[PDB]
Amino acid sequence: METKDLIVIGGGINGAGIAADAAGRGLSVLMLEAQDLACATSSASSKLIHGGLRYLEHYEFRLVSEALAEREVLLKMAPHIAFPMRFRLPHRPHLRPAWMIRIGLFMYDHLGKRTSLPGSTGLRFGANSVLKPEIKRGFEYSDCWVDDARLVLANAQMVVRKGGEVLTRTRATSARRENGLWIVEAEDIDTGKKYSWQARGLVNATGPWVKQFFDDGMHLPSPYGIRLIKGSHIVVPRVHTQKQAYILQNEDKRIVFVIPWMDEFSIIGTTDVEYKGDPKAVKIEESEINYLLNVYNTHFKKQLSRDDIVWTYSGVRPLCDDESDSPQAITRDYTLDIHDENGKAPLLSVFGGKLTTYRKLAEHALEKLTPYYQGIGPAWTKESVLPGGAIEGDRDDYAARLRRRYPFLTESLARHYARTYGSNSELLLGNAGTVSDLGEDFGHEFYEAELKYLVDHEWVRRADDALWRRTKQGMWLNADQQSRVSQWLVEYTQ
Ligand SMILES: Cc1cc2nc3c(=O)[nH]c(=O)nc-3n(C[C@H](O)[C@H](O)[C@H](O)COP(=O)(O)OP(=O)(O)OC[C@H]3O[C@@H](n4cnc5c(N)ncnc54)[C@H](O)[C@@H]3O)c2cc1C
Ligand SMILES: CCCCCCCCO[C@@H]1O[C@H](CO)[C@@H](O)[C@H](O)[C@H]1O
Ligand SMILES: CCCCCCCCO[C@@H]1O[C@H](CO)[C@@H](O)[C@H](O)[C@H]1O
Ligand SMILES: CCCCCCCCO[C@@H]1O[C@H](CO)[C@@H](O)[C@H](O)[C@H]1O
Ligand SMILES: CCCCCCCCO[C@@H]1O[C@H](CO)[C@@H](O)[C@H](O)[C@H]1O
Repeated sequence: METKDLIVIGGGINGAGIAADAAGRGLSVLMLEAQDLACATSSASSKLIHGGLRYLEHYEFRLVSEALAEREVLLKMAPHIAFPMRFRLPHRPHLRPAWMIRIGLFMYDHLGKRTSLPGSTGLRFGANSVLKPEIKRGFEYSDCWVDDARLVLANAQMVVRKGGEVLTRTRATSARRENGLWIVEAEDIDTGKKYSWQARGLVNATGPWVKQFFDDGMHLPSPYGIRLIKGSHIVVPRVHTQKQAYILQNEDKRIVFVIPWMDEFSIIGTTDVEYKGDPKAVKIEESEINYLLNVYNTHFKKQLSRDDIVWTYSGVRPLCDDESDSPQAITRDYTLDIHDENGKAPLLSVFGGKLTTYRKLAEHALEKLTPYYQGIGPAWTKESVLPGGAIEGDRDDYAARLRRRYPFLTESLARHYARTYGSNSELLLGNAGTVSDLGEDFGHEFYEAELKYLVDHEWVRRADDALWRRTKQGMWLNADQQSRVSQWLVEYTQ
């Protein structure tokens, strides 16, 4: 025994969130990830903890109000990686009447009741603004930004903290009920090593693959269809010097964001394109680029071309199929299904689920698995503080406090460590007292001490994990700098 209480198949936001919650209730948990943590949908989002302004249009109050209330919970759980942001909504009366926005903003302000985040206002835009001169009016309100891939990583760490196990580069190949228990089989994608475990409960949190795991892994009927709806984002040198995001109303009624990113760039996204095929192959396409630049170039005076684009990414939303014609009208609320046999071996499956709502998703999932467990602790995550999150304050004021005790750190490296690692920065820096104590410089102040730490404590196995998920250093390192990181990782992980 050898028998885990719970096995979670899935290492994106919904699987890590269920595993964490369960590990902190005393269940012995094993989370399996086929490749890396956040390697799919959860590292491809617009990176927003939002209530979901556009969803009020479709009367989605369960969701918008749940999500609104969650912004402030997440903002206390993970202040290294999440923070407040203001969004400016340019006014276009031919699409939505000023009187309507005004009603929407009120509901946004009061559906979740918020003890910290500011509140909405009107705006006039002059001849000197970033917007084309015909646009003269708007609105401003609040929502939050999170480092998505990192948030998944904070939940993986929380699982290990509470005695859970997290395997990556390990793909579950089947699950079958046998004599009251699950037999789960998995296979290490590199070495071909086989594994086999028994469990009392199973979570299918594989996201875009949820129904495929029923079909191919379990030979069971799925309770819901899934619609894959691709969205892509483009990244450009920052379009302006302001700190606010803009939310733009497009002619098709879908809103597109222009979000400041890393003090240096702007992300523009996203799109809604029905998708068929391997979710691992999703890539942005020509019309998506032309679409995103069009909505941007029709609103802002500084025009962008295709040539300005420095990076793009793309993922598929796994949305619970409510059968709507238009991909943009499909619900973003999640659905959980649970089912047992002879009152044993429950299977919880997750369909849909924003990053915003994951903790509450996870709490609902444990509500449903409780009957199967003892003995089982109560809910507890609303109170906690994710690993890295214990900064006795502000991130700009942990970055100062960090450089005060490690004053060999430049202000840019302190800012990075604080905004990435938070209170884990001391575990990374260990006993270093000079810059040369940090080891090989891999480029852009990404030192061997960081890389070693990522492997030892953040499940890094390949360069992309480190450079695109655990950090966004891949934005600055050249091709030969990146193969060196992979060379070192080969040397170290031997
Ligand atoms: C374009 C876009 C923009 C978005 N913007 C936002 C937004 O800003 N705010 C917000 O809150 N949400 C946003 N989202 C929604 C959000 O990203 C997703 O809802 C969410 O991340 C779903 O995560 P998941 O865990 O359910 O799936 P994912 O986990 O991210 O993917 C499933 C995981 O399961 C693994 N897996 C699959 N099969 C197996 C197996 N056999 N064995 C082991 N592992 C397996 C995969 O490797 C993968 O890691 C956006 C989504 C899209 C794509
Ligand atoms: C009873 C429910 C009232 C529905 C009114 C919804 C108006 C919300 O207002 C607007 O909605 C649009 C898309 O939803 C977007 O342009 C904006 O994000 C939002 O301000
Ligand atoms: C040549 C005459 C054109 C006048 C058309 C007036 C209607 C334009 O549209 C209006 O724009 C205003 C922004 O200032 C807002 O008061 C309203 O929300 C909107 O209805
Ligand atoms: C949040 C409470 C709801 C308030 C009712 C909305 C009234 C706004 O009404 C709108 O205001 C604009 C500027 O004053 C005008 O340009 C529009 O013509 C007008 O219809
Ligand atoms: C389909 C959208 C129409 C909704 C039915 C409500 C009628 C809209 O009527 C509007 O009411 C506003 C106050 O709320 C006024 O300020 C506007 O000038 C008026 O046109």
